[PDB]
Amino acid sequence: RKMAFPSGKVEGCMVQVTCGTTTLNGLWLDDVVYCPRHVICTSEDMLNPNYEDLLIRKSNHNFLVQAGNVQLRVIGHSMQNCVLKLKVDTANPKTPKYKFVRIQPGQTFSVLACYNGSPSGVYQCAMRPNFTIKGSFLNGSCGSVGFNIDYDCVSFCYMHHMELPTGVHAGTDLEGNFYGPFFDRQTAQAAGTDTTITVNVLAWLYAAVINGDRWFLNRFTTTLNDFNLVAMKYNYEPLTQDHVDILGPLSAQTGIAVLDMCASLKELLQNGMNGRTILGSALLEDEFTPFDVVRQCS
Amino acid sequence: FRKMAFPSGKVEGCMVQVTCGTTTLNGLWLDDVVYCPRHVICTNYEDLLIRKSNHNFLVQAGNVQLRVIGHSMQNCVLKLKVDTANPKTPKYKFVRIQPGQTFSVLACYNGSPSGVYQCAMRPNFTIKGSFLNGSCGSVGFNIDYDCVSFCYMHHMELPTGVHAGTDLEGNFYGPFFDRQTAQAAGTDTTITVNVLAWLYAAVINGDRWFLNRFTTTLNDFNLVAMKYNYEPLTQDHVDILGPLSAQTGIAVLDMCASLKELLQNGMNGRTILGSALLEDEFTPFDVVRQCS
Ligand SMILES: COc1cccc2[nH]c(C(=O)N[C@@H](CC(C)C)C(=O)N[C@@H](C[C@@H]3CCNC3=O)C(=O)COP(=O)(O)O)cc12
Ligand SMILES: COc1cccc2[nH]c(C(=O)N[C@@H](CC(C)C)C(=O)N[C@@H](C[C@@H]3CCNC3=O)C(=O)COP(=O)(O)O)cc12
Repeated sequence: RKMAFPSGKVEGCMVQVTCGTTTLNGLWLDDVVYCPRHVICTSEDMLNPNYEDLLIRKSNHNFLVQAGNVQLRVIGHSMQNCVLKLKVDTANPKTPKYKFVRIQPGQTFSVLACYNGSPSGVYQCAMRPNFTIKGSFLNGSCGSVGFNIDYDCVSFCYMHHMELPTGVHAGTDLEGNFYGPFFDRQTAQAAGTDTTITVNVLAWLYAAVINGDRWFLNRFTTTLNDFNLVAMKYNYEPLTQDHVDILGPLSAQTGIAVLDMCASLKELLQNGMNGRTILGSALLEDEFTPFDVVRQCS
Repeated sequence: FRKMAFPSGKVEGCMVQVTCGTTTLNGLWLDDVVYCPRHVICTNYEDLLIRKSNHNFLVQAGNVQLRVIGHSMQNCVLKLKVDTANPKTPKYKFVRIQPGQTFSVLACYNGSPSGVYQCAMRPNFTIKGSFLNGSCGSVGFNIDYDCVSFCYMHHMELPTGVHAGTDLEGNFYGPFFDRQTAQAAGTDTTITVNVLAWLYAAVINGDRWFLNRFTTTLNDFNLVAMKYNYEPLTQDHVDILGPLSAQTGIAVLDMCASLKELLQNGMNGRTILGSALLEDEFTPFDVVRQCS
């Protein structure tokens, strides 16, 4: 299954931020609230906002931060890239142990979809190689965050900003830097051509081997360079050393070398599946990470 | 449009670990009662329970131990009365869901929540979940205006890999029983009303390739549906699909003709919302709640 992390530690951090008639979601950690900076924007200055100039015309008392219907008094404000940081006079007592991290394409995370500071649902997302996610977001969702949880430490990696004309979604890390070549303005922007997440397909093949489905295992190997050149001819991502390293645990568990599995996938790309299934599916799955695979058997 | 689970925080605060002897599983702590699968007492259930004392039960809520001051059994569920009320108890109800309805599962191990995902109660009263050793006592639920409706407590994995469990009154969904015994489910069928709901979701999200100019009657559609092991579509289902048909301007029986064509022709390697298979685990409410 696509399995999200339990969302409770994040739910306790969700607030709403209103500037004018514009309300979006914010993230309340200790005595700072993080939210998309375009909350300060007006309907007439959003085609290309001068955020620096627009923020100079703003004061602490222009910002309405609410935990539910309880107002949190704002005592400071600053901008860091595309996020606004509102210092408030109350430390959130539900603040979990947390980190801010920037994830890489192929990595998965849970999204807590929120409207008016109230969580509405949770689901797993994979960052595509073109730095979009296939999410489920409506108006009012901006400021919803994505996260992973490791040993009760919440690593926030995504804050929601945009829906591209193709219906996929784009956002920033929690330091306000967009994933991919996008901008927080009211314009139609296009992602790069997407590719298949090779390291995740490999993890999926390891998962099939773990469960006894191993017809696709062959008697060949490859170099990583040779595989990377063939992979790109099939719209598959090239592998990095970090991808090879994160496949280590599954490689050891099955006893199938990473480069051996690469040679197995290489056959699958050049010969097709031939009406055979892998884990009961005609299509190769590329949104399970190596960690997701080990977790679903741990 | 994605499979979306309810936020799990209100349930996480209720999960505890229940231990009897060498057996441990998860329990649900609401006010001053912990609910868990009764086979936690096993190494004839009424005979085995009468032989247990309160002190045979260890209940851990995080790192604090709750003292069991009483115990009873309601069908396949054990009810352990504890000396502490759970301050995190949400407003809650116990409900028995209908086949074809969906819920969120909070998979837990050793009293610690691990993952959350959406399941449907299959027509054969199994669920297609993701549960491992130690997942017993994990619960399924829906949330409506901060009220948690608990509908499922997890008990077993069938040889086929699907899952079986009880409502919170301890009564199994399906013809299953809580013994260490291989059990087969009845023949499963596809939840027709949900497939139609999902095709409507695809149209609301700008996918229209499966639509056709044809229409069908309700009975003619049901003849083909039954031939393909789909559940019958009732007029109540047609009524429930009203909002989605109103939103999209596609009559329910028009969408039925689309589904009939899909069933007789196949998808021909094309895709709907990324799936090569017809999806039947979104209810009409699930589609409305998410698309709007
Ligand atoms: C002509 O221009 C366009 C053309 C074609 C495609 C386009 N797409 C966007 C866009 O995405 N614009 C951002 C705002 C900018 C400043 C980043 C936005 O609309 N974000 C939503 C979430 C979105 C809304 C629906 N589904 C989501 O994911 C917020 O949540 C904040 O807006 P709200 O105040 O809540 O309505 C503009 C645009
Ligand atoms: C001959 O026997 C069999 C043959 C063929 C298939 C079979 N299937 C089962 C079964 O499922 N048996 C229940 C216990 C009975 C008494 C209800 C069980 O094992 N439930 C798990 C969750 C399970 C564990 C793996 N995935 C899950 O969903 C608990 O959580 C409690 O067990 P644990 O103490 O946690 O290990 C027995 C059996």
